[PDB]
Amino acid sequence: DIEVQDLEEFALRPAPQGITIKCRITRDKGMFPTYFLHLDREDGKKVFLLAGRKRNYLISVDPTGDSYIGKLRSNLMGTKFTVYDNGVNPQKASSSTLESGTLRQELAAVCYEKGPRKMSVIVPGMNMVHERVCIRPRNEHETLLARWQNKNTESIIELQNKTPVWNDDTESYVLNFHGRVTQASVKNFQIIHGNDPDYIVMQFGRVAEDVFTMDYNYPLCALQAFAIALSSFDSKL
Ligand SMILES: O=C(CO)COP(=O)(O)OC1[C@H](O)[C@H](O)[C@@H](OP(=O)(O)O)[C@H](OP(=O)(O)O)[C@H]1O
Repeated sequence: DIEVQDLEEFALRPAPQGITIKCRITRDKGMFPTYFLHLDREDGKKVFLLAGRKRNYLISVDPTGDSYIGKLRSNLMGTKFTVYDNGVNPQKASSSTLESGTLRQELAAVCYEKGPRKMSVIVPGMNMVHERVCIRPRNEHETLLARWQNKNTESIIELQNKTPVWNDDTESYVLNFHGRVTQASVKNFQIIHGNDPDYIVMQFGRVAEDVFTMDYNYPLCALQAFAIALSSFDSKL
């Protein structure tokens, strides 16, 4: 019965050891769609966790604008995404902030590149106590996408979508969601680490017109996973 008291603290809290946090994203109720993330208690009740809405998507723990704990930035193309916390943008930072207290953190970055298409998820590395090693870029070469491209693999973690395999009976590339043949698309995917395709860090799939299921494990927290999933709504595909 994973505890959820402080919504902001929960949002930023990495998934525990051998525990999978299972959630459900529900879409809505010009003006942009509002996605709601709820914890799927295994006893039957839902616990609100986060609300995300395009305006860049602002992710907040307050459903009832511009107050947020997370922010999702996309490129013009919809192929490069970066998730920030609610800290100070280094470009607008004052001398006092820059070298005395601190700037905005980068919680995640996503890149949607014959075979099945690739999806790259870059997150902050974890320390020896298994807690995110805060990445607060003071410039362009310190971001998650820049480190990823420059191969500064030290404090980061390179994840990717699990490769779906062609199924002869379905005549479609498929993924296996808990044993069930699932049609691979930008709406149904799993995030793993190349070196270990058996460990599902994140599993996202649609279960209705406006309903999807999202499960996540270590090192991810609800804010990263939720933001990764929103990037799939906003992507080129
Ligand atoms: O520094 C402040 C933190 O206290 C706010 O950051 P700052 O980036 O300087 O000021 C903002 C810029 O116009 C930025 O381009 C926006 O999105 P982008 O970050 O995706 O490029 C950001 O949107 P918002 O983060 O509120 O959704 C704005 O607030």
